[PDB]
Amino acid sequence: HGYVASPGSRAFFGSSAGGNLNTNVGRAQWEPQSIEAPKNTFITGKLASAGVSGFEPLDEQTATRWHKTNITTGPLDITWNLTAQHRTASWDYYITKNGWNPNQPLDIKNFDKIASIDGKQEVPNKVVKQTINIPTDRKGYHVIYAVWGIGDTVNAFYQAIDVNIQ
Repeated sequence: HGYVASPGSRAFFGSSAGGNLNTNVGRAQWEPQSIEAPKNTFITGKLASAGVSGFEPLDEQTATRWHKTNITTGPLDITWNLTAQHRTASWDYYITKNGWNPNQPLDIKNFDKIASIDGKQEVPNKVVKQTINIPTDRKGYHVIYAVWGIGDTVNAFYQAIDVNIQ
């Protein structure tokens, strides 16, 4: 189980692990690590919560709802913190396209896939640091969607991350 700690995920920032900076993240205030759903779950309006009961406040979406970490384009170091280390199948990353609507529910069709990293069925450390390429066209408020695919369960952990791209 785990979450993206850098840039802080939406769930992370709503929890004590992230300083309780985001408000009303439902269950993520107490269990940011538990956004667990089957692989290949990309339900419109349910990306941030992965459809998990009690995490629905994460699916709220306005231009001002969430804290947005400032980043640049180009290589971005992105760090997970794992509360339970599992053998890992994969790490996948997506980012919204310029012009996505920050006042409407999230839809994966409005994202591009930007990285896929093989986990090789290895057991990761509790801190996992990876580098992904933020496309150079991106500017403004965006959502990165990070997906940790577990090697020994049919599930993945899903992490929406709000950023402001300079």
